[PDB]
Amino acid sequence: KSQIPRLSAINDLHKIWPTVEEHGAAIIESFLSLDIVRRLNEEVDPFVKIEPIPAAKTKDHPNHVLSTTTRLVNVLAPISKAYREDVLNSKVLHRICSDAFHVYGDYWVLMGAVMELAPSNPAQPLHRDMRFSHPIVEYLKPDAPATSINFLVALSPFTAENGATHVILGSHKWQNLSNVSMDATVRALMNPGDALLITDSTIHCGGAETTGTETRRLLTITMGISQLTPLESNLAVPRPVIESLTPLAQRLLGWASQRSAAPRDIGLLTIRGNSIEKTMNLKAEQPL
Amino acid sequence: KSQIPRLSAINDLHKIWPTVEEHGAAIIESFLSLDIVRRLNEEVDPFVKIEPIPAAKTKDHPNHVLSTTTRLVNVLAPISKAYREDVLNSKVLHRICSDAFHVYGDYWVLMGAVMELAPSNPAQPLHRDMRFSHPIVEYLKPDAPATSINFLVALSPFTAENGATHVILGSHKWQNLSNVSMDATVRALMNPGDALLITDSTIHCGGAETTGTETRRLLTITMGISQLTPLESNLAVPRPVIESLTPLAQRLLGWASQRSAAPRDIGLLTIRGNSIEKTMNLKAEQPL
Ligand SMILES: COc1ccc(/C=C2/C(=O)Nc3ccccc3C(=O)N2C)cc1
Ligand SMILES: COc1ccc(/C=C2/C(=O)Nc3ccccc3C(=O)N2C)cc1
Ligand SMILES: [Br-]
Ligand SMILES: [Br-]
Ligand SMILES: [Br-]
Ligand SMILES: [Br-]
Ligand SMILES: [K+]
Ligand SMILES: [K+]
Ligand code: NI
Ligand code: NI
Repeated sequence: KSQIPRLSAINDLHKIWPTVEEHGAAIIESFLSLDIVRRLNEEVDPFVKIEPIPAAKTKDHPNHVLSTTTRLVNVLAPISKAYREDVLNSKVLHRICSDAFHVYGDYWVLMGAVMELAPSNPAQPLHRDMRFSHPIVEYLKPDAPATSINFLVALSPFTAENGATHVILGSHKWQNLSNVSMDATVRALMNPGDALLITDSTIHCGGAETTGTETRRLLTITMGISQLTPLESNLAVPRPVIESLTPLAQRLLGWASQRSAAPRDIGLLTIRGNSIEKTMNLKAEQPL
Repeated sequence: KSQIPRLSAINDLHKIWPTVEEHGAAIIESFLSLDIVRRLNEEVDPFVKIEPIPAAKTKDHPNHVLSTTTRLVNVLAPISKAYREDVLNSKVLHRICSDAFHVYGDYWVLMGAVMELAPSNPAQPLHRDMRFSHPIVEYLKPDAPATSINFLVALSPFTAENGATHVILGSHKWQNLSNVSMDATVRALMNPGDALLITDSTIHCGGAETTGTETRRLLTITMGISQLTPLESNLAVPRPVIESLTPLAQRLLGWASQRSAAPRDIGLLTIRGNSIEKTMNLKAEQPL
């Protein structure tokens, strides 16, 4: 059976989205440089260690889906300089998203999260993303263009034995889900910095960690149209850190108004005909 | 032909949404009391007078759709005590919205706006709302439950001669739009405080002002699922005014996390498993 298409971020940039549109998945080799991976890991390290279980009884919005040993850290902008500067302004990411979401309009981050999977983590059941947060997406027409996509960026090696992601190629076009089986999957073997790109309709799952020793880490960036509400909020991110960002990064974090692709678009998150950034006089690229 | 169903807010509360679901429109008599209408008008009065044309070249997000003589004022919470307290906590509104959006989950305000139509304002073309801001909604399946609804509340008399709203009953179920004609419409004749409730699929239009003397005013409250992005932002609303609101009102204005109806919902606008209100220690019902 056919393996997941592997593409260069440097040379095959224009081919990435068309490949995902056709096959439902693609591996972007060296999506992030090893330098960026190093700084990202270093910066988020302590936050994953202090992170409680997904469904901790202390939590207001517990995640009852993730395995108890998994640790997920989101709202990365205040944590990571590498995230807020390098990945939020990624030329590759923005070309792909604009290719993907041009029919709808502006896009933003629905969630940027670092996930660390513990040794012996079981495989996730095969699934499509967004079904625990956006019931609306299930009511979209079969041939509706994807309203969100997910960059699954390896922050440590993804191998068959340590639970590399499974995908079913072509499953993003499936309506009948009777052929859903692990038999139909292929793996996303990836070095740190490589990214598996899927859509919200791609049937997939995290793999089983079978060594009992290896800890697998990833950065999952769900990019979606600005008409859909993010899973995470940046409302509590201090103004100085927000004002250190680029205007593009500010928009991605919901600290700007947004536009649809409607010919006479009237906009989203506006204030009496004016933008958030104009109204609040929000500065950009201010060193903190 | 059949007139728009008229229902009591006091006695027919449970009948309102089922009526709209069947017919695409209903008039809620005395949705707001004359007291509330009086205070709302008094409070927004100066803001509509200073409001520039919809597509003013000074604006960041000009509205090129509205007639040039129309004035629209949104982000009403900081303007109006009556809006932020009485209408945002309306028992009738919240019963209707929970009836309407239970399949999806939480709902919030997509836009609360006062609109003043000038004398001799032409009729709007027949349309469905949301097509200039949320292209996504057009891609929803025909029988998908409505993801937004619009309360068109009369703040002055709605008459046939001064441009009362037109609706086509049953048009919310239409797929073929060849029978779209003013021939098929009925009017929403309303006293101040009455509300015309429609869905995002109800074909309708503002009527022609034919007297050349009367100024018509309305409060349009588009309520929609929390999975859809609002047309307006409350990000710049001062913290003291936000903290004077009820928790329910805070949620409606995007100053709280939100929940979907998914059995193991993971939430919207959360912060590492905790809500906005918990994280920021947001107070409620603090007199200012
Ligand atoms: C144990 O098996 C699983 C675990 C997760 C999902 C799916 C999701 C999801 O739809 N959204 C995302 C997106 C990024 C990161 C996490 C999540 C997440 O939390 N869940 C629940 C399915 C099955
Ligand atoms: C001149 O004819 C028109 C004027 C408006 C619309 C429709 C909308 C709309 O879809 N959303 C709303 C919702 C509330 C209040 C205003 C608006 C609005 O601004 N437009 C553009 C159509 C036709
Ligand atoms: Br997991
Ligand atoms: Br994974
Ligand atoms: Br108008
Ligand atoms: Br109207
Ligand atoms: K699942
Ligand atoms: K129109
Ligand atoms: Ni997944
Ligand atoms: Ni309308």
